[PDB]
Amino acid sequence: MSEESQAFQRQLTALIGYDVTDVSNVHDDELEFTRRGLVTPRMAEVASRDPKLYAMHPWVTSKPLPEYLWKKIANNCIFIVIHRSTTSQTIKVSPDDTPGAILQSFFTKMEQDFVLRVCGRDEYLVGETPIKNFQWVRHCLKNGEEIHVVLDTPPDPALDEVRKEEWLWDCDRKFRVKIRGIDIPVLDLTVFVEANIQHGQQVLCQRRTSPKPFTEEVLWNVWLEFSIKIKDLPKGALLNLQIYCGVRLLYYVNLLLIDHRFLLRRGEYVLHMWQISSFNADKLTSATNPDKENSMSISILLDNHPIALPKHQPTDRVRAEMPNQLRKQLEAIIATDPLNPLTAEDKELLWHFRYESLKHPKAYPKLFSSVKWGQQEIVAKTYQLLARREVWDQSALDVGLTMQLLDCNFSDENVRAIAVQKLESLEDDDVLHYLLQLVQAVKFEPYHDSALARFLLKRGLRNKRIGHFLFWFLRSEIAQSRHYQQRFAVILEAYLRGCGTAMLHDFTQQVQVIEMLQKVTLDIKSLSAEKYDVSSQVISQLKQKLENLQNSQLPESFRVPYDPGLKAGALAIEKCKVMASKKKPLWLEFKCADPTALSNETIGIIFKHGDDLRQDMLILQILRIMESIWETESLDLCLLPYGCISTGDKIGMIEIVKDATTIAKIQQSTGAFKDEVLNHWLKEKSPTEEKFQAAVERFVYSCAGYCVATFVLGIGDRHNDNIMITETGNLFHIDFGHKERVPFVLTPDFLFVMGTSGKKTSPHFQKFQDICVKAYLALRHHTNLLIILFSMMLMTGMPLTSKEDIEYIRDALTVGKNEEDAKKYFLDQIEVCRDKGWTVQFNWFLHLVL
Ligand SMILES: O=C(Nc1ccncc1)Nc1ccc(-c2nc(N3CCOCC3)c3cnn(C4CCN(C(=O)c5cccnc5)CC4)c3n2)cc1
Repeated sequence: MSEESQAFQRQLTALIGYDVTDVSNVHDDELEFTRRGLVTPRMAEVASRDPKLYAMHPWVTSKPLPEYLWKKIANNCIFIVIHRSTTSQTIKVSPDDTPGAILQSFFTKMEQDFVLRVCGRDEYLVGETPIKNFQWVRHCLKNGEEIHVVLDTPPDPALDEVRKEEWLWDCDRKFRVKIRGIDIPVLDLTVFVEANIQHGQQVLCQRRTSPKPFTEEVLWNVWLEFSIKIKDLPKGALLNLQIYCGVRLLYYVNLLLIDHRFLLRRGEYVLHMWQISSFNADKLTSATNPDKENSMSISILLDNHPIALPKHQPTDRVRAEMPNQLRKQLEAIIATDPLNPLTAEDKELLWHFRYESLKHPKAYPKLFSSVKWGQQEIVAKTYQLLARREVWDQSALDVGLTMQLLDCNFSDENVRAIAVQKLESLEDDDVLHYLLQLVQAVKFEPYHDSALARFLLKRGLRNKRIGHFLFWFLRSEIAQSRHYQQRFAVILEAYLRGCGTAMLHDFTQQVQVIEMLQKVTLDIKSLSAEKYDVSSQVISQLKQKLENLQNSQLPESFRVPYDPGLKAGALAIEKCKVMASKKKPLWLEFKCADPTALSNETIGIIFKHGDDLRQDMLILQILRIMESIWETESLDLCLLPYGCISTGDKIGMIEIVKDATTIAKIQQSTGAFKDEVLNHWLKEKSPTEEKFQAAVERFVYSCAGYCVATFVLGIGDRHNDNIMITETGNLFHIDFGHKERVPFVLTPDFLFVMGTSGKKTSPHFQKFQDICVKAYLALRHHTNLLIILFSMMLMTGMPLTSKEDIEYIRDALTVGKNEEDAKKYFLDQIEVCRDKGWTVQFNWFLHLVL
């Protein structure tokens, strides 16, 4: 009974990597209160989700086929191949044809319960969408391939079954907190404590303490009194205790003043605080350190029969005209970039004229940053403002903006909630583009249960794909983030309890696999020095240990975390080789458990341990965004954002791109380089000089995409050790752990392929200057969306600290200039790489000296 639940919770705890029943690290029931809250939205979505479509999770889009995918048209005819057993029959189809409409034309060209499954994958060509609007199809086209499909039985919705779940204002006293003392084990200095009252990163009030000698224990007993009445404390307000050294910041911890029940905080607390190895998302956490045996502590008293916060209640339609030169200043402000700080006057002006600012949704981020949140009366005037959301509600979703209201500068439930309301109108296609961000954006939420959380949860349970990646993006944080694992765990359990028995069995297999393969790598790296190269007594112990796990542990087949349609199966021991890198990665390879697989190409995975893979993920998920932004302007820069998921602490997986070789291995075929080796290698891997020319094309595109991209994200200056290229001309970076500086890697060996030397030009290189600016300006259009993604990436991924760090992308997009001053700028930079050729490429080699 409650024994088939303690084996289930035993199941769920394993899948998660955190025991959501553990209270060994909390001073209230917010995490639990939240486990309980989320039951409804789960159950609503499980309740409402359609069984057939959920099982087939058709991956479609409601976008317009780009100009370029039309030029592969073939006179309004797309050919689709079907296979029942050994059979197969091409079939002309219209792009606007549906799936149903196509079994109709097929049954009569050659008992209604057959769905077109894709050959080799668990991807389904079903439902009421033009087949031109399926992503699997738009893919085969982009890549010039052959839409293979096998007619067979619709998968059973009974497998997606789910187990039924068993389960005032007006106190004028200035607010005080008594700092009793600090206590730490192994600590000769001087040290005080700083008590900030925070709200979305701004300090409402701050009162420090008397410095004192740095011993293992330090008392004070002070009553600390702040300037701020207890009526003006805003819901979400943080009491933030920090501890400085003499000067430098060394410890922090945080406590919500208003709890989840709206009650204020009364009482005695002993808070375990986080140590520091400037803005960072771990500085905002309400979580306390769980390593109570080593971490600094702190004790404090909240005197405060209990005082509680009232949920505002809706209640001035008078209108006056606005001078010209004021509305000039308003509209000027509202136009500026997110990263533009507001002067106190810009603020008084924005707030003063708040009803005219409400008309431009683009002024919402700047305006809700103009609120004295330390002022009970202001704050309400604000609630009454968000009640007049006629224009917001009607506004076309703008994601740059929505995001902005979910970053660290906004900590007010009502604001954030309107951003989320806008997220609702996103088709699942777009949710996947931004899911990682909108999972990271949960770090800036003040309370565990939030509307953002309930949105990730709805959307994830409604579509299986999103589901899958929601699992791994969450499991990735829970495992390497002590500041947020407890919050994310409550959420992931929430999702798991509604995804179906079908996917539990699947995540159970992916995790076990990853669980073993973690093991092998560790064992294997502990035999080779960060110095040592690759031993053959090692190559014997690898194929020893895989031969082993293959001959027992690894299940017949598991789904591929970075690409879940694909089922991998049996190991290709022969191909599996530890790689040369100092951090000793595992080049792996599997056959595809799917009998209907067209090719024999294997599934190629690179288990790495030694570094945090979450920084690769963020960078990639942005490039995938840049592409979709090059699709809305009919542009395709052939990027290769390889799959790369993080699975646990400092270890994850990467996708191996078939038949691709670095630049460096191309050159070393005493650090010199030669130009012709580019082409020589291309022509050698182009059977015909026809395919050779297709290849030189990718190279112009790909090379150009990756130079714009890399320039923007400030990661252009790489070493050819870290650039690669497929046999078919496609160029792309790897390893994102990122004297004379180069804006990006455009070394003379590329130019050569473009057919140029020293200071010349050619039919390709003029093209390449052509495409680049098309691609650059295209981004400049979406400046705001990119700044806010960049900013949020630093704060939730690159321990980022500096506000000047972001003032970068500002300049790199060169804001507030016309499409000319820019196109120059860029093409100026294209040139700087010419005036430098290899000098820097050479230095990444000579570096091994300094
Ligand atoms: O680290 C990180 N993240 C990180 C996060 C946080 N903080 C630090 C680092 N992420 C990462 C690192 C490396 C790779 C990668 N992905 C490959 N793919 C095979 C083809 O589909 C694409 C992937 C290959 C193929 N080869 N490699 C290298 C092996 C080691 N290398 C050499 O031994 C070497 C040296 C000199 C000249 N040639 C080779 C250099 C070449 C690859 N590395 C991928 C991801």
